[PDB]
Amino acid sequence: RNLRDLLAPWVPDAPSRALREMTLDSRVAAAGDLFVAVVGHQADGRRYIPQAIAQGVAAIIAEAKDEATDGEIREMHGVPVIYLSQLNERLSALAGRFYHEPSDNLRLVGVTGTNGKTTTTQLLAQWSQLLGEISAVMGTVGNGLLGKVIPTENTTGSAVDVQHELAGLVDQGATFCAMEVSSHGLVQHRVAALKFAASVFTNLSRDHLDYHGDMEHYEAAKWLLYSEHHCGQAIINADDEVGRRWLAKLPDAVAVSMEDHINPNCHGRWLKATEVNYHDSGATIRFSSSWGDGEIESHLMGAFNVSNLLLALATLLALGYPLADLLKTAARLQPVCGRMEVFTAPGKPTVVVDYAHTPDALEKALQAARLHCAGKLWCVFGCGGDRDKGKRPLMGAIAEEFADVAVVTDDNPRTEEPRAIINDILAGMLDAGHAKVMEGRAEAVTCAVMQAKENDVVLVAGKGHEDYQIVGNQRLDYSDRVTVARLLGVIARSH
Repeated sequence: RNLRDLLAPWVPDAPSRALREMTLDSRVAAAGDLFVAVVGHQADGRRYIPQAIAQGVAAIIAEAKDEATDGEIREMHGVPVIYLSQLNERLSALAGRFYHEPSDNLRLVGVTGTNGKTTTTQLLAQWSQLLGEISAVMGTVGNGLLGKVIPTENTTGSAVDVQHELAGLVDQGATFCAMEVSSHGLVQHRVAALKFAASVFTNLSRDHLDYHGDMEHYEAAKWLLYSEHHCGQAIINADDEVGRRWLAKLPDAVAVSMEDHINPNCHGRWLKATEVNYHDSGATIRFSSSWGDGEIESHLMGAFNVSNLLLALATLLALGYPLADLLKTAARLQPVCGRMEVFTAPGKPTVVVDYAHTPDALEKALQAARLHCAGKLWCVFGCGGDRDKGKRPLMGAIAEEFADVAVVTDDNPRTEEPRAIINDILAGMLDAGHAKVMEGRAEAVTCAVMQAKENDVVLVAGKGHEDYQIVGNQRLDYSDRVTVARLLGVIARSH
């Protein structure tokens, strides 16, 4: 693409220059690329401009703050350097023009909410594909076409990486993409210029207050998706108190409920479960909606997953997919790795690996785990260091109440003292001494799985799909899934 044409809408005087790729990281800016230098939370990208030029980039767009006037054009070692004010907020738009508005060449669905963004986006991608689409996903478990996902460091990529990845998916033939949109991403303008066909809200509970401060600001951040973005059709979980208040602000939204919260007199379009029967790590779901009624045989475990599937269903119906065809393919939907992944082997306890790392998620995971638990329910978990300390006491209280045996261990300690984190969790229990504490996650999982009996169930929560553990500033190789698989000698049957 050409620098001149790229900036025409803001810097009509920009010099002509062919550009290959656009990047915000100098470490991967190759010869002929466009390096974008912004001020971050830890460093100033502009300080890497010398290196980028030494690497042969074709041009540079840099934040103007404290250095130049908006739209100022300079030259360094023959390389054009254009300064723009409030660059972070114009990144998505800039990347969009650069990659020729990718979100217009596939149906893009964004999903936000405290829990379930991954399962919901994966279900949307799977289902849509079974309905004749070539689908892709972007989220915590990775980005790419279904079956060809590349692991990611973030839930929602940078404003430039997102546009670049959508353009890449479009070139590969993708026609549908379900993307996880984090509250962090919304506040930081990561998806500011994307054109969503639909925007789904799963729920809101305690989490990320180390970033947002309090629940009021956390809610305001997610609300940005509906107030400040081209959100398209709104799909809202009406079982959430927050979702109900939001539905009152969005007349054309679709309300989805599992706990009888649909109000046909106030919700224009809706979908609700009328009957749900749980059995072999799956469930039979009877529902009624503005598009018609029906029965769905799901192979996902727990009530939480019934809600995620219902949200995916309402979205596809709202997007015009025929109910008849959605019902015919529902049975082929598959659960996501690291989420209510069930491991079963003869002579051994059933082990469930789940991502639940918030008070609310843990409660729902333990409640679901006990439905198929004839013996005792064990809960092996921990909390992340350098994060919301307030949720620690709440989770300890949840484990102590909903589980028969609570094994408190480490999660991702990062720079905090392992024990210190553990003490905060125990402080929320009515009786700390009743919990089995044991540092060293690998050891803890092993002890629980080995001690638990065949009719018992062990819930290993907090990590899910993660194949690493952060201790200090190092990323160590570790996976709950591999640990469990090796102990039982089998992969997840449910998956």
